[PDB]
Amino acid sequence: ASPFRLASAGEISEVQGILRTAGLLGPEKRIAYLGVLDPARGAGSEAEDRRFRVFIHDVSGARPQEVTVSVTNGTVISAVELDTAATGELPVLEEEFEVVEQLLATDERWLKALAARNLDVSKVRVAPLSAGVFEYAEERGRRILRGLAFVQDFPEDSAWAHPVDGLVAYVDVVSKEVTRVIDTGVFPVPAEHGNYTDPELTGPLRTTQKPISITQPEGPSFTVTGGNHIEWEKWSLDVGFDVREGVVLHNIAFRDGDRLRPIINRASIAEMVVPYGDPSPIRSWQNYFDTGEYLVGQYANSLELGCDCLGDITYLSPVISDAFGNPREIRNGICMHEEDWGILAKHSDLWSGINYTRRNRRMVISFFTTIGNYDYGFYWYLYLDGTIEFEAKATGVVFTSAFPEGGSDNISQLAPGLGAPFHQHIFSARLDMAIDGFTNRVEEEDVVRQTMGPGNERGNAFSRKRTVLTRESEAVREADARTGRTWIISNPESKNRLNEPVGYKLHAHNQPTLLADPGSSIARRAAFATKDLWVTRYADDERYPTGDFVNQHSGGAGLPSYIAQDRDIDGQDIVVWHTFGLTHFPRVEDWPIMPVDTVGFKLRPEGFFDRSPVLDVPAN
Amino acid sequence: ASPFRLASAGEISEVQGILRTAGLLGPEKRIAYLGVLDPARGAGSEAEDRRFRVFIHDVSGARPQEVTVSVTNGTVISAVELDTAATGELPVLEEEFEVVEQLLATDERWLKALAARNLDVSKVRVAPLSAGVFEYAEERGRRILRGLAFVQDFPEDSAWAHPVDGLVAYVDVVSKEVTRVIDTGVFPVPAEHGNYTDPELTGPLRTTQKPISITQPEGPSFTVTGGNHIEWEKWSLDVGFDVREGVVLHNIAFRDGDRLRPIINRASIAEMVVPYGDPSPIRSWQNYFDTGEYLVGQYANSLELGCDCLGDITYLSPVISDAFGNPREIRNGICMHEEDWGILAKHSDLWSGINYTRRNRRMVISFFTTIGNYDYGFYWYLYLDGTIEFEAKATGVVFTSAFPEGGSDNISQLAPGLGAPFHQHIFSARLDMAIDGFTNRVEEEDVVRQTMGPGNERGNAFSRKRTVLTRESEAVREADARTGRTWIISNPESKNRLNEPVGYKLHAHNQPTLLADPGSSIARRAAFATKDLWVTRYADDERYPTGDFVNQHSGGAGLPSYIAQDRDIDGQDIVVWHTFGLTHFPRVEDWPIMPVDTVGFKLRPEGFFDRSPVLDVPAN
Ligand SMILES: [Cu+2]
Ligand SMILES: [Cu+2]
Ligand code: NA
Repeated sequence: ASPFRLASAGEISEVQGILRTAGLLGPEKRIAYLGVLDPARGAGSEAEDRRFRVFIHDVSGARPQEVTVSVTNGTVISAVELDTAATGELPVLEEEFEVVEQLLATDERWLKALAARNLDVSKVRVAPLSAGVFEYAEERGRRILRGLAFVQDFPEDSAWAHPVDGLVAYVDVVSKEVTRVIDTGVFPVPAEHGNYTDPELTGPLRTTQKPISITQPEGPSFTVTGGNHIEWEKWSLDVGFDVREGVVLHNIAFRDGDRLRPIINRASIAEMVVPYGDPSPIRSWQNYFDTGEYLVGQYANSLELGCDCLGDITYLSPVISDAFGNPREIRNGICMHEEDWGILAKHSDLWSGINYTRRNRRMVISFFTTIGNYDYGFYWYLYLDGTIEFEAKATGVVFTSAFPEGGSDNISQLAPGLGAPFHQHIFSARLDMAIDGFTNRVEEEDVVRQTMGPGNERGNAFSRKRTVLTRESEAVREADARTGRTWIISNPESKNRLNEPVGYKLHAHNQPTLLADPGSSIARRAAFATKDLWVTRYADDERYPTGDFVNQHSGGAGLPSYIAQDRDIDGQDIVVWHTFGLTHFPRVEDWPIMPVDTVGFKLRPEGFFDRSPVLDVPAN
Repeated sequence: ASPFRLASAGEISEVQGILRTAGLLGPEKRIAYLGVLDPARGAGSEAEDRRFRVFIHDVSGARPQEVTVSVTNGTVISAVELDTAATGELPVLEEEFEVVEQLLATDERWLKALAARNLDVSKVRVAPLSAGVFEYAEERGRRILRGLAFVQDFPEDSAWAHPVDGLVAYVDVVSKEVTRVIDTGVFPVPAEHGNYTDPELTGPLRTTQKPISITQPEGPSFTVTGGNHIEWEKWSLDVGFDVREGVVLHNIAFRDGDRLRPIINRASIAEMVVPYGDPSPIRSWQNYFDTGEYLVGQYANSLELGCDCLGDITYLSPVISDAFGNPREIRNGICMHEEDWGILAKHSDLWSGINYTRRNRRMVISFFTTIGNYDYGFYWYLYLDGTIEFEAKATGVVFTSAFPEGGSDNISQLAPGLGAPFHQHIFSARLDMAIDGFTNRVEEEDVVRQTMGPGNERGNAFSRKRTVLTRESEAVREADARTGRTWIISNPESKNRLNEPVGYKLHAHNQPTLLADPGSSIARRAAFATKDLWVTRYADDERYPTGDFVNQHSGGAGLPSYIAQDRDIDGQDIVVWHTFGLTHFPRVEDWPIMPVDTVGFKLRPEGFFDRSPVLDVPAN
């Protein structure tokens, strides 16, 4: 019944049938993206119209189309032809990955480059990577992938251990032609294997780890109704899934007495970019927009009980479309469970004689995706005390290169002759805020130091200052760890019992933002990543910080063009966009497979409640 | 056997007997501090000499003494008379705390102040707080406590809800004299109760929480030998306990194949200061040095199974001295357990077809202390991948005041008429480093941005730079979150297989440091707290960043005096001192009892190993 329910296999089948009968899904067509549209703004929305947005690619070279269909009425609502030289190319298709290696294997220039290195072409894997926009005028309007080569010594070998440096190729995946093959010189192919399951490398496995058993003998404390509606320890929310963004949280609300109080209307990771900082022409174009270009939801892992998710686990199995419109289930793609989280509150009072201890816990909603060599876990946490937290976990295998003789200022050495270029992993969280309703505002809070003098004779005083962000042109903010800078989202029309606006405080990790030169292509295409915080006025079509079609878009789409409207955000329906990321100088310990590193952010109540909201937690 | 074993009840009894026999522990003497001395630098050394350091107070006014005793040989090694007006007073005795409320209850100035407020003296509790050093000349060379008053309506009432603002008294606890009573005016005593176990405030307790069962059917994976030596998943260490510092970690080392490789010789929280930022004369002197003035180990809680520590727990019960030299056991004062810690490493490889997942775990060593209204948990974590982490958890009841009718820039309102002054909680971690041995150096590492141009034509390159700190005068460093600043401790004489020096990287949280004006009393006494990182050359007597005698001591001791020696620290026996803290602007949700907030730091290997150290972790 809920408009926020996960797409079903039947809905996707009906979308396929509607497109085919409309003539929009012939044999040269591919679905590059399909997803359900959220309901438009309207608190009296009663008639359910479930609609899907579809991007349709054409493998024969015709212009692609953006289509909106209504599965409820069985109709096409609109179909627009796209001019990709203007507004960007469609996301990369899974079937285009294989094309790159196959086309190169018959190209005379590629084979000559391999022959000079004495590499058997049957052992050379090609990583198919997004192209970006650089100096090559012939690429405008064409779907290009760029290929970098790795040697696989045998079928189970880790090819990442054996990069073929000094060589790159560009491929038109529609006309199926190799546009350029660039050979800048011969580098030795690193010879050590990186096979982390080979006993010769691992040594004898440890026998010292004893089991940890985590069970819930009465079942979990949360309930799941309607397929994806969660109720847990006064929290209420809907868990969505979109093939582009992955797990999306809707309608995050907290039951305060007899009142269901909204907090966040929609929470998602709306983009993530991985820019590389190696100036070699072999790699200086390399920037992954994992969300915008590749679609992180379509590569979600099936998560195995006891290994990926430990404890009393409830799974969701989202359904997505394949390239032809057939439904495909991601079995066990989302894990949900509660976890003990240590002490919540504790005090032993001398005067009253009362000793008080309570334990904390958190609800975990997670999924894991694999894009080539990297694997990312996305974790949303709800805590008893009203805190909301997001954490990204980065693991997998680092992207490699040769390590040049003489060293490098932009590449780490991991093994003899094996390098790992410096890079970042930068995320954008899109938080469509709804603190006690939709009339919200953002304040920047800095610590204020005070000078010793009159009214501060001992020089001990300090204070804080809050600055209201009233218009989009002033709502592009930077972190300042030194002044303890945070941002508060409040509702100026909803007061707590002390007559103060209710609010939530955003605590950032204050990691470095995008390091590339401001005049670079990546800085223009990933402009969101240059600043820590953006606030926009809500609009239906402003979904991603990089725009709708990120692949080979020349730049400026998304947040810089939204902000340019300079709209009122002082007590309005607003969206907070938080940039946060990891700067990765690879270390020897990251090889041959990388231990998890993490980054994230959290939101804590700030006068949202009239007192601590966990006074009714029992002792157990 | 082990020179790092915990003090035994027998050793403490023997110290008492030795001091008695020497004429140093008659009826008028009190032990203010007693602790074991670490072995001096030198392998083997004096076969076994257990030495104890004792601070002896005299309740008749005679000068106190510092005494060193050898329990092994039954001898006093040295005894020196202290000039406390010069070098500082001894730590506060537990028995002096009770004196303050009793003396004030018979002082006619105090009674007049309470009668003016219509308060019954039998219901007024006095918080006895350390005095610091301010403008009062009569306090030099005397042991002073200052008292702030709270009303307790009935014996089980939380007095913190009812501060009596506008009133403070100073007490000489040796001569039993009230020196000053300062009354700046009547404030209403806030009337709402703060009794977090009263059903009228909590409402009905939740029935929704289902049990989480954490068990270890085969027992834990660590072994405890010699009372306090831990071996766990390649880690080796000794867990010490000192009445001033609390839990101290010794000889942290990692078994890498056939070699036991040192990492940290001694790790402790060597000071903690809590400065208040309210310029009211009633509170502008308020600064707690919980470690140096109060001794946090003395107030460690007994931790109860299932509430404080959950899972398969191994306890230590350290022994301390009371004020007469009798041994006192802190039953179950230290918890030790291992915890699941999610995914360690994960990759699903398209080309090889191998899917790989491993789980992480950590070893936890913790204790909890209660000082008046505040309770602090101290947590040390060891991870499978070589990471070492410290976390402090702050909870308890916030210190209160009246909330002035015209508002305040330095106090938060928590309830009608009830305020909570702004303050910080700042920690100093002392890390006596031993990365692969004692020849170490510290490098500061910053991200380096590069401009677009020749050799960086696409403007994507970025780099890093390392600066060796070669002498103490240049080793006082500040955080810079914007440039991703970290510090690496390396050993230039011990290289990994790539011929790079082995190292560990310190990751700070980059929270604000001390906010007080640099000319204030607290900035001089807590000078360590004004900078994020200090490095000194190791010396036996440089134990605490504030010096040996913090109570009522002006500046002149501690870290600024140590670094003035400008010693060589480039490949030497060095000590890292890291400042980190929380800046607390109390929120309504912190009342009537505060949910845990946290701060800490971590150290991760940086080319210490020749590849990932967790390749031999099994799948289970
Ligand atoms: Cu990385
Ligand atoms: Cu606090
Ligand atoms: Na050292």
